[PDB]
Amino acid sequence: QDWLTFQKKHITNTRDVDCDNIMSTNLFHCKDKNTFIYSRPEPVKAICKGIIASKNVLTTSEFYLSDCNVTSRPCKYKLKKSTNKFSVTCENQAPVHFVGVG
Repeated sequence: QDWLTFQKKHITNTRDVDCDNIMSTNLFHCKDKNTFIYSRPEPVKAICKGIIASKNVLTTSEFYLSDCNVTSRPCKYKLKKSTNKFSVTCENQAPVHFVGVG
């Protein structure tokens, strides 16, 4: 919804996200999936420079991604790491929602 929440939900300072821990918290509430971006915040924020009204934007650079994907056991995940481009919704020069990968 806003930059501070987007950071909470999608930015990680470790590639090795402990999914069974973090995804069970209330913020995520055992949902099926979540993508974390392993990067410092400024390169992620720069994606949206100059974009004022909401607009979806596909990154021009690739980023390290860590996905927590649920398994056949509820709220139990597999961590999958990859490098890919992604799309975010930019608003007032900051990413405010994660759209999808690739």
